[PDB]
Amino acid sequence: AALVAHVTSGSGGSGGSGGSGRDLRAELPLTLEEAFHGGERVVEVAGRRVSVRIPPGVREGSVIRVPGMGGQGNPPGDLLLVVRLLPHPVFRLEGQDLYATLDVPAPIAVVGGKVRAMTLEGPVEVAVPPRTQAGRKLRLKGKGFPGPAGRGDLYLEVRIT
Repeated sequence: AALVAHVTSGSGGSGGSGGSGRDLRAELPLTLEEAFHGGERVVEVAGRRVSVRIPPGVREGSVIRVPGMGGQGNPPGDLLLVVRLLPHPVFRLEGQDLYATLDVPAPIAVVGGKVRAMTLEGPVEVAVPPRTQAGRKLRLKGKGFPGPAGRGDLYLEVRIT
């Protein structure tokens, strides 16, 4: 597989009511960007190659249920993919909302210029408040993850350096 390592036992989050057949369990190193993207990636479980589309809005230790993929038959069994985000973090998904650190120079902070902040969809350009403060969260709405309230928003933790 691409990101999926292989089948394991006691993968993570042992308390998910499912199976109803054969439980397939597997862990995979996931990129932060792929936690956002949630597209079709190849899984290799017991020599079975399928294209699995895990849902956007996934995190470190997040257990993903894909029905029909575990128990191959009429009683649908699922595959619990416990993803393992890279030792590189930047974006904290809290439910539907984001927190990512924004380090701006003091010249831009005081004039209230614009800084390109890296996000999991690409580049966003945040216009910092004129004479902004370090420790603030710059709310870029419609730049969060999916959820109950539609799409969330990004809180940029300003560092006037």
